[PDB]
Amino acid sequence: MLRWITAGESHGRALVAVVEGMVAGVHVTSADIADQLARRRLGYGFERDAVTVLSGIRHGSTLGGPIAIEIGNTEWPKWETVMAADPVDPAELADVARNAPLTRPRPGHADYAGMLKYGFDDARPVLERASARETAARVAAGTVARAFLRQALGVEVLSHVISIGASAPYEGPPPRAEDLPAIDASPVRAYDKAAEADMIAQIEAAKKDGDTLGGVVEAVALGLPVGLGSFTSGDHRLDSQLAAAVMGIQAIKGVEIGDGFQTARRRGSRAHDEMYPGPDGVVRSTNRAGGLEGGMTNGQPLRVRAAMKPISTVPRALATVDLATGDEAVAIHQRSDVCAVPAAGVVVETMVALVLARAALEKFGGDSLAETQRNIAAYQRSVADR
Amino acid sequence: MLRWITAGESHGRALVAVVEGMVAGVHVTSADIADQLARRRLGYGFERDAVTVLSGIRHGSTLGGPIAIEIGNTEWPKWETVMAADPVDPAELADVARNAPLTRPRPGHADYAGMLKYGFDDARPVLERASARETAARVAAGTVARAFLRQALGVEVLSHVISIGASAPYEGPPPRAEDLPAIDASPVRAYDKAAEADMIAQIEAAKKDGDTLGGVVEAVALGLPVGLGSFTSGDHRLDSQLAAAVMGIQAIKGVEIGDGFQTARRRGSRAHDEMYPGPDGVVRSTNRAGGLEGGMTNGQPLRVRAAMKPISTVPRALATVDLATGDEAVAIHQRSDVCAVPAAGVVVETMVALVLARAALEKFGGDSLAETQRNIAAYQRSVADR
Amino acid sequence: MLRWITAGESHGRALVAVVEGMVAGVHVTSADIADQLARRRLGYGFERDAVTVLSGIRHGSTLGGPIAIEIGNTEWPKWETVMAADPVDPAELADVARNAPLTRPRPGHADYAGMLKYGFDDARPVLERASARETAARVAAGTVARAFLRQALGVEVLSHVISIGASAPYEGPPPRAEDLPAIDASPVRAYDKAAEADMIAQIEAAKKDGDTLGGVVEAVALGLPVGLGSFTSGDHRLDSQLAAAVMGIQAIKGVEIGDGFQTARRRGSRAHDEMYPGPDGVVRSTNRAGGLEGGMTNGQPLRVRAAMKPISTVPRALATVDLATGDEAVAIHQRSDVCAVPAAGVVVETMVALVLARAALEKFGGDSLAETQRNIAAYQRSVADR
Amino acid sequence: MLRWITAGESHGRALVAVVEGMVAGVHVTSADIADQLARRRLGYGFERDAVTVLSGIRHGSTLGGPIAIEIGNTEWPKWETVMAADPVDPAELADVARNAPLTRPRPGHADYAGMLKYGFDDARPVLERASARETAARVAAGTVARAFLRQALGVEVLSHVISIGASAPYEGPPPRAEDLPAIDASPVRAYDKAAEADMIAQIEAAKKDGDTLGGVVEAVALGLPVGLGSFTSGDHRLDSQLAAAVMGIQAIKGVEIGDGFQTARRRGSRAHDEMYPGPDGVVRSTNRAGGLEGGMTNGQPLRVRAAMKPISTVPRALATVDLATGDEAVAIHQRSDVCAVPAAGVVVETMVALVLARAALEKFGGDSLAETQRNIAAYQRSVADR
Repeated sequence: MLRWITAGESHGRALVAVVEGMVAGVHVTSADIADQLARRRLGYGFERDAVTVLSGIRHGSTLGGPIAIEIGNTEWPKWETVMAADPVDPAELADVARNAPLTRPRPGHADYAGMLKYGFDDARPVLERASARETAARVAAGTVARAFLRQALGVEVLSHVISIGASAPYEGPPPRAEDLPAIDASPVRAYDKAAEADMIAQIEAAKKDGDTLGGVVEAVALGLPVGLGSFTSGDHRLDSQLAAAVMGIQAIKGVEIGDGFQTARRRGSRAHDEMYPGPDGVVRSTNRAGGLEGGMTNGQPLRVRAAMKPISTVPRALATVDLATGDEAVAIHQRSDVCAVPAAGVVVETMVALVLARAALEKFGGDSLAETQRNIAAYQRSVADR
Repeated sequence: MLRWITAGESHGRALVAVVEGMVAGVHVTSADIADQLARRRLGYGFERDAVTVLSGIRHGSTLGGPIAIEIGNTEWPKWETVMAADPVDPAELADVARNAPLTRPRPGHADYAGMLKYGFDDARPVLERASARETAARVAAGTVARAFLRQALGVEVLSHVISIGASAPYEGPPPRAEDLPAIDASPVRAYDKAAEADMIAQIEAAKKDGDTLGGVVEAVALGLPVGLGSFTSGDHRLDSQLAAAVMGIQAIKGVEIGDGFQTARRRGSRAHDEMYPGPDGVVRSTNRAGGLEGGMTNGQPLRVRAAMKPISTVPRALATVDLATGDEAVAIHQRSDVCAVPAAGVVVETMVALVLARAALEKFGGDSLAETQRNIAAYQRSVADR
Repeated sequence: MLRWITAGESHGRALVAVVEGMVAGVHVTSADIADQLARRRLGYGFERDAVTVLSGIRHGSTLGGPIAIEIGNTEWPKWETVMAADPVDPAELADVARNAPLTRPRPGHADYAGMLKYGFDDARPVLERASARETAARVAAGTVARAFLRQALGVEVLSHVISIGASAPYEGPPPRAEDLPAIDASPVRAYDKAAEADMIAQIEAAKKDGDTLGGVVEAVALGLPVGLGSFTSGDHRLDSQLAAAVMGIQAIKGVEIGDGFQTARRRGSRAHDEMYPGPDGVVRSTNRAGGLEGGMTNGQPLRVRAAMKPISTVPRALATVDLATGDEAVAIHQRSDVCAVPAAGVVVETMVALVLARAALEKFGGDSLAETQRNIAAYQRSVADR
Repeated sequence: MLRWITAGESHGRALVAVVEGMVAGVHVTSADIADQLARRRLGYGFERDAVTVLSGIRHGSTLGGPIAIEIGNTEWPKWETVMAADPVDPAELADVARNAPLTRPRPGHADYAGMLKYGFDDARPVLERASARETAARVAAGTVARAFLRQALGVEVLSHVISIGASAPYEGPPPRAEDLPAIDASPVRAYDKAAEADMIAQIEAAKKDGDTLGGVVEAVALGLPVGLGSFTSGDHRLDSQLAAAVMGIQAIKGVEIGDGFQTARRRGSRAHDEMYPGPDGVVRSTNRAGGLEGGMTNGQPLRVRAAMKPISTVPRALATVDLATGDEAVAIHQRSDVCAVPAAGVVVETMVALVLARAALEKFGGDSLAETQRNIAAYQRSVADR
């Protein structure tokens, strides 16, 4: 089964992504990976294309075994001692200001709970793993999943920001032809020009106020066959899977499929997507469901929305405790950006792509892309021939 | 590791819940299970206490091995032939009206996608597993998780409905002392009298309109130690875990932790929960986070909200296709209730309890409750003694 | 992915087998299950055909969801109080001789380690789960795996005893046409008449000596396609998988694939199975490998051998400690049979079938047998057309 | 839960080991890793200490998150084009002799089955992942497991060769004080001087004959507490786990716990290890069981033996098919060593250590070593105080 693992501290030597269980014969290259990593850097307002494929890909074609992708820490010389893997003379570390203890947990971050959980007196070991720099590894891994999805199913995963801060939410989703304008081209990775203006204005105002913003992104997966995921068990549902993968993203506090929480406010009479005959199979004219019924892809665009809390600690605003003393403190921020919502959309795409590729491989099996594609073709014929 | 599995068709012989990985020495009884199953039947507006513990519990005390709980199909004599496990003379089945083919998938249900996914020409095999009757098995399993949580951690999981249909959402959570009034006592399992009136009115109006309703429930887990879940990986986060478990519930289309989607609209300056010294450890005065930071329990009430779409197909309202012919059809409903949101709250409690018990057992280990409790005590001392 | 779980105490109410992840459309019936359970009762020298399919199978055809199979405790009225799931007045249990404490662990059994592991003062809770009665649930589950294997791949899994006690081991494997004579027909489930005589003589002599015996069984799976399992990871290897599944059997202390430990004594020049052209693909003339190279099925019969220690405690022979007092004791036996090796062969078949079905479903995917079969056909054509 | 993954092709850029689920606070260093990797190079008759810890360890202390260890391909400049991750002009590759197709599968290796499984026309992609170079990553990962085991439990894992080729097997196990003499000091990593001479003679003779050898190694884990693993399920048994982990090793065709296959030939009267009182708890005077009863550690040395087939293809001895043509061929070898059994012992130690560390973390839980150690102490007191 497709599995992905991420390793790396934000300031440690390197990040690693390992993707296990991908079929041989999928075309992906380190350029594709660096491309997605660049997309992750999008948003009002990287470091660099040396990422390195360590294993699993040969001549741009997956080998069938584990694919390990390293992403180098571009400022490793700064962190070489502070985040040294090996022991470092504790006397030559007591001189290092960079190694000063972090004992004031940031509200909203892993710091406090992580410190108590692991018995750390310093938040460094926690924030190092917990930081959203980890999502770069996620994205390196999702690239394999995207390539597979495109090549096996003609599936495209994209995202667009629906709101940032108190902006007025957008309604009506993009296809893949729009990803270019959405992707920066647009500062807030907005599909809609009016929501874009409203969100840009939200960012300017929070920047000016010295504040930080969250937002809602929607990922959209197009071209998916019916019957990915299953209704046979709670955890087999794609719903469940997508929500795990998406909510596990740093700062994500909410997920919905299609109209989500708003569906919960509708009447059954207008909550669902009715079906009608077409030349080609059943057609629908709404997609309130967001492409999922009974935990399965239902032939409509998959739409996953995530709510991102503000991730950047606002500079001198948040009372905390200095865990060393028990005394009041002010939370010191680690990040300086007002808003990471647009890049969160790209992380969401990544998570969705991973789950989707795993589900596709579950149903269609195969050890090589050609074999999976044959099985996909046979399944599509069986659904067409009915 | 704690794992739970559900088996059973809604009209098949029995449901089974198996809970694997629970410690020996947890007090739970078939009466406790039947109690939770009764709670699942709550809501404006069972069958019966014979459920049977098959394995894993002796003299009301878990044995340490797999706990299998059967829940008997109370109307099995009606379904004995239609849902017979063994072959039945196909001629003596062509006479059975009950076995008539189901070829008109209900919009919103597993039917259509499930039929194509599995190559079924009949929705019966799909709706049988897919139906929310399966959540009874969930709840039988969650009972073991609740007992463990109470006995190991003094943790209580409860729920309350925040909205049904277009009711005006409630704000401010219950403790366990309120579960009695919330639990029916209240028809809509509302904590708040004013939201209760508004939701009851929503149900009356939809009933009168021949329509169906969804709603938003919040589960609340109180008394949890800091450091359940982990920030070390996306899937290790309790966030992720809770969202999988909750969104995997039939009809759930949205999950949020604490203020969720509303957090995404706030400024960092007021999005998070600041920390202050207390006699007893750090204290907070908000819980916007819903008891989770960096994927970990943070010492505040856990608050998980789920959006439930309307699950009961509205009688003659929804166009579908008769998959046999390709012709238009009207979706025939399987369920008759206007609203299952309050019982969804109890299923949500169950899912949350399961995830929580699993996470607790991950951190605190142990093979017997006494051992887990010792490890919990040692951990609580280490957090107190700092 | 195919998963199986077993629940039940040897004297508790019922056993349950749950098989999750099997495709819809596999023909299996409760008669097939009872048949395999009968085969498990084979051997020099059941209770009864009421086993009950609880879920997952309709009209003898798997539904695609979890298949739960109950096996009723035939002497439940004896154990109704001693192995009651619910609390029983402790005063009306102090009268029950059957409930007397078991504090003298049997050497070779789970008792001692299990007692300390779980903090039990009584071995009852341990021996209840630990007992090989649990393998009946295994076998109920393996039946689904066998049916799938036969119907999807034309694969047959059988076993034969190679040695019991100090008998002289047999060499040269059966096909499925021999299972009838091997299966009892033969008292020691021997393929070879001379090994049979020698093993029967071993049993008579141990019976006469009041002793107990182990033995070596070989399971054989015929008709497997090339490429089940994978070399991509240690745990992906079929080797690894088979060894987990087989060694996890009660009393199994050794597994080998093909010539196993004897291979380790050969020279590379005669350790492996050379390949030659044939009309039909590569052919081999040895199968020292036992059908596995690089963790994959290699087109030769799969041959898995298991070493079973004596499982029946020899009546007054084994010193132990009375864990209550710390004083010497003699181990009291729970079982009375001299030898269970032939039935161990049938359990081995079951484990092998389960692993094989899981591996097949991994490679060939599918949600319904027809779909899996199509994918298998496409794969076999791709291997034929080269 | 402790998990380990290996990535890398034998001639690809690097290997990676990722260990997920290890507690914070375990002392391990890249020197410790390089040490174990050196031990893996032992045996009649590395490259180099630059391995690199990428993540998860800071100042020689595990961080609690995933630990990624890279092992660099020391001859990467030779393989930079042939095993390039990215596309390489196919015309500038048709000139590369090194890239010549490998179409003659080696009997005993993954080549043939892997080629058909994955639809490869070349064995390169198969032998690259399948090769035992992968066990270097295993060993890098096992080092974390060893450090944890030593620091948490005072457990030591060692190995010794019991036989190579037709040597006469040794009987009676080492403690950790002997690892130095066993480890090379001894050419065949023999504990016994007489078995050593006999195995050295076996190697000389096969070398002289231009042949290759397998052998039997025993790993021994000392100091383990009672109750690791569980009897509650087949896969929970340590037996099962150890057999998966050990048999999944390249070239391993057989595993046994303690006296294994020989136990199967004994009478119950002398098959097991009787228990007696001691000042200190129960004592035993045999260890036929190899430290496991009912799938649990039983307070005796853990003894796991593995049968290794000859892994080095014997130069011109083995008929194969040229899969391109269908014509006869001779298998061309990839490796030149006569025997890798002693290093297999070290890989076995590694696998055993991994399984053991995972099992310990299951029972004793904890997020930091101090916490796990507290839980271990509490458990040991509960077993002492009875």
